[PDB]
Amino acid sequence: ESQPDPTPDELHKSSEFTGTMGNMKYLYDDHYVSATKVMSVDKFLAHDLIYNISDKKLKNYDKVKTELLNEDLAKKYKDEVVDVYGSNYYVNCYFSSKDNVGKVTGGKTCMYGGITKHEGNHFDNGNLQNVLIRVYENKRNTISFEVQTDKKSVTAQELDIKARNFLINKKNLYEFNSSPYETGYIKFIENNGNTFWYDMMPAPGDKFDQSKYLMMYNDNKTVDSKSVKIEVHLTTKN
Ligand SMILES: [Zn+2]
Repeated sequence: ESQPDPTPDELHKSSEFTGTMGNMKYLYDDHYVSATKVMSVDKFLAHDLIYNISDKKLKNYDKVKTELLNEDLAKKYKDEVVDVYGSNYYVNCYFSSKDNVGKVTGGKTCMYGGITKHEGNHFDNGNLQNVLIRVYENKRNTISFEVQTDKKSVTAQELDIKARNFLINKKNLYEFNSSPYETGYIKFIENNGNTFWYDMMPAPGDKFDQSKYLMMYNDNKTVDSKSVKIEVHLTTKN
């Protein structure tokens, strides 16, 4: 059911990552795909969905492929009108898409999960929900800040992205060469008592695989924005 807290020895240490921390920072520093009321237009593999989504800013892509945990999830959202929000990558992003006139199999950008039904998923009076993030540095709550979302059921991915974007800016969570923190995990606590956490640091070694890291979001896990509680736990060292 609930996921047990990290054992001391299982959390990734920034000390053991000899690659460039900027590759991790890239995924969260004002970086995300956002789309409203779209419907998939194609598939590549059985568990993914392809959408016609182009970025106004920079014009880096016109097609987005999102991979889900399995075929049932893909099937569930295939013909649904959804909203999209997630962290995209280009390295090792593959797909032969159903490209309209202007393009030919436009394999532009990739991501995982990040899908929520549009209909009935928004607050009345067009209000935004504020979600509080409490951050602990070396076991002490140093700061707390709020992120906002207009979705009632929001992906954990969306809140994680917003939380890290703020921390990168205010706490230098990730820098180009390294990070001022040794370990770090973001923990979600749901209203029914269920808990889960994501390790915020890259796996040991000299290489960082963006697609491998973001794959954790393929479960398309959603939480109730009005009741979730989020805690960021960081230890200093680096
Ligand atoms: Zn919507």
